[PDB]
Amino acid sequence: SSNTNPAIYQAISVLSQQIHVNIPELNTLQASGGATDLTVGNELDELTDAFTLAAATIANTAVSSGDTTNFPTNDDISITYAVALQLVASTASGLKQVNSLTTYSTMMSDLDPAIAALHVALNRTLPNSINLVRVMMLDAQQFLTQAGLTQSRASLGFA
Ligand SMILES: [Ca+2]
Repeated sequence: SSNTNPAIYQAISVLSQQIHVNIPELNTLQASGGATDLTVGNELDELTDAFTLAAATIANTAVSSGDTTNFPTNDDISITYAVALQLVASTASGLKQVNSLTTYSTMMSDLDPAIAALHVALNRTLPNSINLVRVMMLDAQQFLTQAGLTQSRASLGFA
């Protein structure tokens, strides 16, 4: 009924900032041979927490009438989120091949409902904002499938 895009963008921005910390750390861990159940798990725990917090913040935000002209627009929110989710998806998929891990499926099963809760909260609080996210994920949704992030992928709209 009023515009709550600024509050929605703030939550997505906080989430993206966290993602831009944990994903580069996971990339360096994997490239350097330091990726273990413990070091990967610590990064994925922070990521899962960040998605849970973003979903709760947006769920508690009033439904937005939206804004298509002034920053942050509906598209600014969808694009900022989509770029962060592509980062998460490609790294989550690429970690499956780390032989040291014995907890991969578990880490992803904890992450998946947190991401999906974000998608549901975002698409309900800013109606249909997930649509452009899905478009930007048209190829990267393959990473979600390989990672077993099936609720994440379905809640974007993929069949
Ligand atoms: Ca798996």
